[PDB]
Amino acid sequence: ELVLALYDYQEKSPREVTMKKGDILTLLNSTNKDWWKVEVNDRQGFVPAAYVKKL
Repeated sequence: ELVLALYDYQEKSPREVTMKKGDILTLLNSTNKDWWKVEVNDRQGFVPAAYVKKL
């Protein structure tokens, strides 16, 4: 599934990844209500669930 980045988000821990507003990310794991695992091109990691929108 794809999600839209609603905001920029800079990674703040080893398990996180960076995204820019408008990026289309592949959703890898949405089992946590607060942190979703996503693929942003060649990278995978967690971003805040609130900051993305399922398409």
